[PDB]
Amino acid sequence: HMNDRESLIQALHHTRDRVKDLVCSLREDQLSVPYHPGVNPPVWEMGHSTFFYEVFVLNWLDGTPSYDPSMDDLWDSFHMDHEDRWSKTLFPSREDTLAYMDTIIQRMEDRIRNQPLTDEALYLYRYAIYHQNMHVESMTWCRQTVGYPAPPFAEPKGLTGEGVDQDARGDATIPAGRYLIGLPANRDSDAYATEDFGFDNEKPAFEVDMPEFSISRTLVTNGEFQKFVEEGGYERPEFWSQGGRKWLEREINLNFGSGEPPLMGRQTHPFHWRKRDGRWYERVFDQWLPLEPGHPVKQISYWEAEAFCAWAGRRLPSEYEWEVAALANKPGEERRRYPWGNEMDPAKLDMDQRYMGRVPVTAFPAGESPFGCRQMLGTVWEWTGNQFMPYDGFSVDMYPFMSTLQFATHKTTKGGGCAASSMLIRGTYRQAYHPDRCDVYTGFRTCAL
Ligand SMILES: N[C@@H](Cc1c[nH]c[nH+]1)C(=O)O
Ligand SMILES: [Fe+3]
Ligand code: NA
Repeated sequence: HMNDRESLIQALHHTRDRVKDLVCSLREDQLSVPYHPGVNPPVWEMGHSTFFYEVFVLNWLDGTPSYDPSMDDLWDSFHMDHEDRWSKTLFPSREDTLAYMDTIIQRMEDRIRNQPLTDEALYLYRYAIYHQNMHVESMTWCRQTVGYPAPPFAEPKGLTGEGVDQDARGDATIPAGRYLIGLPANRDSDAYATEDFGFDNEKPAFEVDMPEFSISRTLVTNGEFQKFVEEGGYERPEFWSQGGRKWLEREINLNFGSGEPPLMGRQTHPFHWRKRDGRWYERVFDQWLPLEPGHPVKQISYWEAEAFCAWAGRRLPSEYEWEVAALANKPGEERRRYPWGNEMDPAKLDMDQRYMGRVPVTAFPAGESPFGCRQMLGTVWEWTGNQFMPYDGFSVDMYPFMSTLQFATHKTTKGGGCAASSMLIRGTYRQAYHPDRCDVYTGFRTCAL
């Protein structure tokens, strides 16, 4: 699991190598990426994700000073502003920043090893490693947005071998009743650092009288979404909401990521789609691969999903509806953090930056939920209808900006993404994304009206 020095130390090394492979694989000319509201300079993410260790572990527990105190405000995500991260005068070189990382990674490992494994240190150990892995995803989707080559550790072609399409397709009517949502608060549990670990957005736990509903056991596929495109949905202003219709009227460079000159216009299909000689294609980092039909529709907005749900007479689930259909945890019963149980097998889901969402929607049957819903935890951040809002009883974490900057404006997505790492995923997990975003690995399944 994640209660072992070994597991932590292995996770720390896996993460550092992920970051290292992400930044060294780039050419010096590529380290300064094209500006985009959702991307960040990769060397900065390496430094920033390393500073978190110094702040919320090394200095937090031992008072250890910073490696270079001069950068203690330039690595901070709250203090530093997005546009000023593309400086090349304020920030050290990829070579010097790599040393900074490797030094702090060693300091981290040394403390994990040569200092007591208090529940406090464990909670902080995991929080920090996870935060770096949250940036492994950011750096990975930066490459997709700016059109850089795929990360070395990735297999973006996807599960081509297990290309399949079982009869699992269908909605699962879920039994009504009282279900348990979320994780216990850290003060109310002596396992806050172990079996009850979660971020502030997942706490405090609560119960819900849930009416029965039917949710598709399968994610919406490229082919299913194709019909909505072919039927002119993006031009039918009826299936789109007020914000959806405003999002439809945006004028954006539809050629961002493509090495082709800027082309300003309105979106008529998923941003990363393009029809070539009648065949639908999809940009996969530096290549335009054919859009396989049984693969999930990915990198689409909440409005694109909203419109599809209306055009299909279906609905988006709520995040509570989602969690009960994923873990089916009921108050007083034994609970599970994963739809398959409480032990994590990286093989039961498309995560850890590998198949990159190009998996048959009806794959990973071992990660099936109690209700038969497949590929819930992972593949693509599934849009929900609820707005990211604090659970009643919210308490900020030691990192108080984990959720407080993304309330109301953002929508709750659940599950996990091809670019997100498996050590941090949980059914209770909540990831906020702005509903206008098409740069993140988002998808959706549909409920029944
Ligand atoms: N809530 C923050 C958490 C985070 C910090 N760094 C990366 N991610 C976010 O989703 O962006
Ligand atoms: Fe961060
Ligand atoms: Na998912």
